Amino acid sequence: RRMYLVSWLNSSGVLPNSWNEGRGNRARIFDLENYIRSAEIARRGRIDAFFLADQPQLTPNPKVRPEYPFDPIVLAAAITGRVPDIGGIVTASTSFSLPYTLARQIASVNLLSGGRIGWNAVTTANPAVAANYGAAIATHDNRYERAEEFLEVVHGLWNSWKFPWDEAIGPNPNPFGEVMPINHEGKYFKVAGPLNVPLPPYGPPVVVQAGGSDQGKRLASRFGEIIYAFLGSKPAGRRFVAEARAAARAQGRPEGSTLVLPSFVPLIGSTEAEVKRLVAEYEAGLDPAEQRIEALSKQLGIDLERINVDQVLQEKDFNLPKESATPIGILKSMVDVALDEKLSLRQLALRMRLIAGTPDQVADRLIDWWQDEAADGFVINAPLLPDALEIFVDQVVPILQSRGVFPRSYTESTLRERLGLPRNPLG
Amino acid sequence: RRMYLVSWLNSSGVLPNSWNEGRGNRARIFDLENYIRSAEIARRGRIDAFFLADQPQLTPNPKVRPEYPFDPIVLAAAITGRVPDIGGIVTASTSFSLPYTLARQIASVNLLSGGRIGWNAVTTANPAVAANYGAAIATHDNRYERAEEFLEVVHGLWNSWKFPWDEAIGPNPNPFGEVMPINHEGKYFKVAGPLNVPLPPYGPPVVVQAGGSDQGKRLASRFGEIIYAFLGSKPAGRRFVAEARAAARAQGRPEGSTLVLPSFVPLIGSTEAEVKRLVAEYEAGLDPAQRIEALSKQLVLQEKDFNLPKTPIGILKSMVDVALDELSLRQLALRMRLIAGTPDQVADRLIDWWQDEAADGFVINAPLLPDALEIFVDQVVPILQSRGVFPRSYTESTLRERLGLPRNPLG
Repeated sequence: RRMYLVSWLNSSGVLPNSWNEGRGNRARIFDLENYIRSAEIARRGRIDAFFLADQPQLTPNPKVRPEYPFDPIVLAAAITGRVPDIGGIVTASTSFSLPYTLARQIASVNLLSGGRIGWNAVTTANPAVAANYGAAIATHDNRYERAEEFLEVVHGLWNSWKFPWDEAIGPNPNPFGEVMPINHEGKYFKVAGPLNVPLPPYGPPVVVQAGGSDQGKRLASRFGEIIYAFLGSKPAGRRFVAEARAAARAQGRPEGSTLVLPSFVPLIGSTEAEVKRLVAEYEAGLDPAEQRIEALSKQLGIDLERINVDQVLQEKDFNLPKESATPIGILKSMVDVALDEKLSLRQLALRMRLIAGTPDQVADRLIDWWQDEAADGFVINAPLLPDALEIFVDQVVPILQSRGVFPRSYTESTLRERLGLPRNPLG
Repeated sequence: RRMYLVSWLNSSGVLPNSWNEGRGNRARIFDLENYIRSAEIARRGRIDAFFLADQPQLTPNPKVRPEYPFDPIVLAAAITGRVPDIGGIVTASTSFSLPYTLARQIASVNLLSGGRIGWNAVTTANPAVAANYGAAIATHDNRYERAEEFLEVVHGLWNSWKFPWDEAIGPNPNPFGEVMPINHEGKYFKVAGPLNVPLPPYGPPVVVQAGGSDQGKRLASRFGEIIYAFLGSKPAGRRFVAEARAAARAQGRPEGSTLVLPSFVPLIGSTEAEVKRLVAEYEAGLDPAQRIEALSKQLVLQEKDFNLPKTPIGILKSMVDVALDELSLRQLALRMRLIAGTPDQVADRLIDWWQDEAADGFVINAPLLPDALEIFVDQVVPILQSRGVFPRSYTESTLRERLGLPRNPLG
């Protein structure tokens, strides 16, 4: 067993002003070489795959870099056309996609890249997205019922053309191999098939899922092979992994069917000086930390007249509001984090946003989670691309490799095999 | 004025058994490198763009290699990520696409490649395609009604985000530039926009039209910057070109905004004798099956065999006229596609049609890829260049500027 790592690759970085950082050319998020540079950095680190989030809408907030400057399937095709080895995971919606088109486009990019592309299958709740397709958002339950049928159609399409890879030269009375339509007709979709992209011999594209709701957890137990998770408390991390594995097995899926990867933003400086400086820069890009810290203490009911912002918080210090404009589950997660990690309020305010530390501190935290099975690996969401991913790959990865928990080489050429997943995840 | 050239790049070649020819590995059509090699051959010859045909269906006819092994947008993105300079034209259907997604994918692959990607906007008549989308084929009329609304949506979307390419570094209170929804509502589509891909400083993706019907020519007069046409005879071609330029002018488009590219299949031999050898070989080639069985459906031969269905009847009867004034079905299909000769013969025919303005350029449809395109690039292109009608270098880096089209094609 070893740790898996995936690197967000969108746009200029996760921080909203990131496109004015580094060399400060906002137009680099529209340049393929901007993404080649980042993917080649991840490749040098042996990162298992890059990841592209996506929503088909523009949010032209002058203070926030656009997160989705390109269609992710197109971007992942151009990247992997150029950069070998590294996998890629692309987001596309089950709400506003045609299943035959999506099946065919993910299957094409997977096959064309040598088996390196997975699909983060999401549902759409953003009404700006739905308006670009002439629709409104469906309820939570219909979203997921549609997604479930969409995933059945897509898996059916992937399996509908089994081309004879071992009999592709010379006489063959059946050179197309096994071709079988799906003749699907359900509540949401009618699709005959077959797909015109053949199943590879190493299996279908890897399917990724992200969503903590019970309906999301159900979709994941049926179709998700990688699940992205919130980096909340380590105990809630272990709980979430155990419940993911149990839900998958309960559906009859093979053991080793599911990896859980908590996602987080590293703020890595080579020393405390640099860490303290970087944290000051990040906070100077936010409303005053005196403002932010008082905001947090109210949300958690911490009385800052009796409690210093630097003292280790205790259970008795919290008075969570019964109802609030902030979901109770978030508040309770913050309490679990503060108690599990023995934090002050000032520390908690930062820890909920990002993981600041030296390379050794980050590696120690990653290894701590990974070995206690609060994670099978992690999604690294660099605050600035490529610069902060370069720091992670140059200074954290080699620690992980010395520690014996992360590979120095690409020893599998397909994503499904690199991840140790079943060749036939549904059968 | 100079001649343009586009190379068809699908699968193993235009011929149905082409995946068994060459070195005979049928699985090469599923390998990115198969396409890299043909695109680099085309790039070495300064071909203006490769071209990808497409339909979203699989026909497992054991005699006919699969034409569409990959979604062409994905394939074009992969090729242009690896191969510089050469343009690319990808086919996607207005009948079974969502306009916002298609607008975004074409704009994305175009901008990612440095402006090298155009879109062949087509309709779908194949009932197997419609069945993969849970639908029945629409009437010809409705197909082009939907197409024309689709094209207006896509063009509005491409224009809906004008990022300030000149002010992307340093203080700017308006870093996104001009953003506007299209708020479109028509018969087929309701789309708000804006698109989340910005319009490039060099203009939107090139749009290609192929519809020969009367509704096809209307659509091309508004949106066709390239027209793929079947041109039977040189005078018919001259008339088609002159009519297409006039119809574009009438829609208020700039002068020099229209390119008409007929396609042909090259057959190149060193001697008249080898040309006969090769014409006989190709003659046994596409017999007897989606291209061949479709004209026998839309249609030695005699005046009694035909039953022209109640594509314009003019083209149909023009073909009946050619078969009667010479031809079998296996001889007529040959006649309709082939330009067979020595390198100098082939170059001369191409130059003849182009200097008389029967054509602005041509689509090269190689029987076997990459082999036959490699022959064309190695032996015909150099003749075209020394005659002075085809460039020796890539002097523009975007397809729009390479084709000499206007920066804002609508007006």
